[PDB]
Amino acid sequence: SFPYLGKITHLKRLNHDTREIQIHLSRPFNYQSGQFAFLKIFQEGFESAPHPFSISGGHGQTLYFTVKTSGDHTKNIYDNLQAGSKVTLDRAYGHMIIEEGRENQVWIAGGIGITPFISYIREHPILDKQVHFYYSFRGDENAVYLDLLRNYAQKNPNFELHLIDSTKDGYLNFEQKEVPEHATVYMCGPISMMKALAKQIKKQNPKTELIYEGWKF
Ligand SMILES: Cc1cc2nc3c(=O)[nH]c(=O)nc-3n(C[C@H](O)[C@H](O)[C@H](O)COP(=O)(O)OP(=O)(O)OC[C@H]3O[C@@H](n4cnc5c(N)ncnc54)[C@H](O)[C@@H]3O)c2cc1C
Ligand SMILES: [Br-]
Ligand SMILES: [Br-]
Ligand SMILES: [Br-]
Ligand SMILES: [Br-]
Ligand SMILES: [Br-]
Ligand SMILES: [Br-]
Ligand SMILES: [Br-]
Ligand SMILES: [Br-]
Repeated sequence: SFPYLGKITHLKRLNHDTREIQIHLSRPFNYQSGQFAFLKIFQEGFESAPHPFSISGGHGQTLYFTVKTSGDHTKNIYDNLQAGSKVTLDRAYGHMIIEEGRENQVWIAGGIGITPFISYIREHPILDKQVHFYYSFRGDENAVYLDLLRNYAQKNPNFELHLIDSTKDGYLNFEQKEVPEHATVYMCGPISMMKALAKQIKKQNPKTELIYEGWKF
């Protein structure tokens, strides 16, 4: 096969350091919520090296990515990326597949780790599972998609949101927190957070299925 050629149709700054990219693809793309792709940007003043970003929405020929400023290239995306610029993508990657889990699920996002969960929400307007969603962010200035999450909970009573400001309450802690074996736990966020929560959940709940995707923030 060959790369997907895409054109950026929209850009939205969600907060002080996070920007959503909407792309239109040359042909239909296939992925499952929880997966990521390597994006190459073709714009003057940008490096064309590929960077992995979780897919945050879309179906058919539309794809969304949500990028948080974490260094030179992602700061350049926040300040200077333009609509109309073209990108290339290879295929979807990743083994975290949210749809494959049990009908009861616990989702845990740390900061920009919310992005695969946003794709699931966007692709399932009527939620088919019972979900407890723990979204932890460093202060109110670093939260994204709060209105979207509120709208989803209003439309789907089976979606239970738990917003955590880690600057007020400290990092999310699941020590001795019981998670039943009929639920699947999905997590995405900083690798430091994923490894601490995974040790806590595995020890208290050895029988509970736990799947996560982490990256060095
Ligand atoms: C599976 C996966 C999914 C991700 N999803 C998202 C997402 O939805 N939103 C988001 O904002 N960020 C996401 N990231 C992180 C993102 O790829 C990095 O923040 C970004 O590439 C850093 O580029 P930079 O030039 O700004 O920073 P740099 O100056 O390159 O910062 C260095 C750090 O950035 C990361 N990084 C740099 N280059 C790469 C690379 N080629 N491959 C992997 N990591 C790299 C590493 O953590 C590294 O320690 C994801 C990363 C992975 C691995
Ligand atoms: Br899916
Ligand atoms: Br779409
Ligand atoms: Br290419
Ligand atoms: Br893969
Ligand atoms: Br955050
Ligand atoms: Br929103
Ligand atoms: Br946290
Ligand atoms: Br980290």
